[PDB]
Amino acid sequence: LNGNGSIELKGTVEEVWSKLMDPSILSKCIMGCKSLELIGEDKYKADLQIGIAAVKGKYDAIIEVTDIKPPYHYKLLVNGEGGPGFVNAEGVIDLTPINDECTQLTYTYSAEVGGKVAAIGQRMLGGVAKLLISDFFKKIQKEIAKSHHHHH
Repeated sequence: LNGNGSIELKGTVEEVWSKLMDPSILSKCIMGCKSLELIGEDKYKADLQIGIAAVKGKYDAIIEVTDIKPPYHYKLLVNGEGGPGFVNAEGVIDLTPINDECTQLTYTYSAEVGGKVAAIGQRMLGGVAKLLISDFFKKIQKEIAKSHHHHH
């Protein structure tokens, strides 16, 4: 599973970077996320209860933020595992100012998915990942507000 995409967001690069680096805000914007516990340097443990039928399940995920270059670039390493199977993933995120008021976020990711859940299909795969990414960027846009091309 490989994808990339981008989102235009309402806020400056700095406005976006401070949401993306705030673990209380992330916990709230990751779907199914009950808690994000710091367990290391730029390393969290997420307790995920995911209700989406096609992938429904409880998963534990290790999420490491690396290559951190504020306020415009980072990498993510994700190791998630549960009853329905497992996910090893890396992604890269870049923030680009498109003007004074507006930021373009792009990303690239790469995921090995295993277990019974792997069988559902690449395309469907696919759609769940786009759904998780869109829903995350949706809630981030909301928390920013207070203060989407996806290719598979």
